[PDB]
Amino acid sequence: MKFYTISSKYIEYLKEFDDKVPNSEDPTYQNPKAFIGIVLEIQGHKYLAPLTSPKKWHNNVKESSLSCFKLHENGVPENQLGLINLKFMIPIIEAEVSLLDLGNMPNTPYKRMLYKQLQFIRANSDKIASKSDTLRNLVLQGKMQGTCNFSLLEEKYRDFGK
RNA sequence: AUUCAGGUGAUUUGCUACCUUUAAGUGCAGCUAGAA
Repeated sequence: MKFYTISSKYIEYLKEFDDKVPNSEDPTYQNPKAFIGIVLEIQGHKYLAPLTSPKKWHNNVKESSLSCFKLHENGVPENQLGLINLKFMIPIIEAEVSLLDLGNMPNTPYKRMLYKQLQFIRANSDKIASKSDTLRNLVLQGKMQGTCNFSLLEEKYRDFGK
């Protein structure tokens, strides 16, 4: 798994079908909204899932929740690092997506945080792929709401631009 | 941005574990000190 960004035009396109697809453009954003890399690959679809910085309501989400994978520094549980917002993962196409360039990124606190996350994610990368698969299944069966319409997105995301 | 999926313990507060391939109750607190 790796960090990605997603072209604004592609986010805009999907937003047309499901208004829950994560926002890309925002003036509060210091860095681009970062997505986490191939969280689930099934039936030809590859999903990326948006990372999100900590909010107040995060304390209430259970570790067992299918909607989020809470992130923290390896072996320092009190160093919370936001969460992978699985409920808003989206299918992608290689063309409209590009890896963060960690190689050439100047050393900033942000880059340092990126690496604390990368390690925790890599370490728990089976759990994360397993939550995703289950979350998708429940949504497709109608048992869960509040998420991206996977069934719909999976039907339209390959058209673009026609 | 998008402000908590449902379920598993002859019992179960909180968190955690577990299971959603129709399967699943572990751990630490909590309360407890009962009698074959």
